[PDB]
Amino acid sequence: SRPIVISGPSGTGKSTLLKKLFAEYPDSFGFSVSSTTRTPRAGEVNGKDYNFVSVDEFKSMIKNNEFIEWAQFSGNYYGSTVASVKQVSKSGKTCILDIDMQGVKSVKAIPELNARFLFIAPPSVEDLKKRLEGRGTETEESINKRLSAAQAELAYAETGAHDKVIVNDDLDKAYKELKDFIFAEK
Ligand SMILES: Nc1nc2c(ncn2[C@@H]2O[C@H](COP(=O)(O)O)[C@@H](O)[C@H]2O)c(=O)[nH]1
Repeated sequence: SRPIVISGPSGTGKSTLLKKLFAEYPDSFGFSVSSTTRTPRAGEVNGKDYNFVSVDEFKSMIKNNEFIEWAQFSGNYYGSTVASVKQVSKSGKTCILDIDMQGVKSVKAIPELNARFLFIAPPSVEDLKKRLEGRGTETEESINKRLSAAQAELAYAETGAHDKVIVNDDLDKAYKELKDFIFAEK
């Protein structure tokens, strides 16, 4: 069917929502596997979480027009390829794209994808901050940066860019809303 673009700040539980969806409907949805130049992280699997590629290969991909969209984040490259999206869609599954607000804006200007847009918001920026500080892995400076980005995305969502906004203040309720949205059909 029409692909679904899901976006939202990291720390909102969005990865969990997708995990539940792929378990319950593994034959209905396919995940767009992004290409990235960043270093893999524990548990990540090449070809599943991401297509981890070199900088040379990423530059090559750009030059050969292999992307639907691409961006940099923290000095590394990320992008959605034409290939991954067609192998899934071709496959007969509904393609889900997990990309940031730059990606959303890019796909919006591709009328032919006819994508649907869903944004997963945090219950508040103050709660997002707590979660981020609660993990112990980032600096003061990186959290300020992520909070500014989250604020930007919340502001963009108020222009009505997304088909639906879901506030994830409970995993199972957001999961509900997610299903109601997706299976609305179009
Ligand atoms: N535009 C774009 N953003 C992406 C893509 N893949 C991942 N991102 C994003 O880049 C950020 C960093 O992802 P991480 O490195 O944490 O996996 C997140 O905002 C995430 O949504 C993609 O293919 N395109």
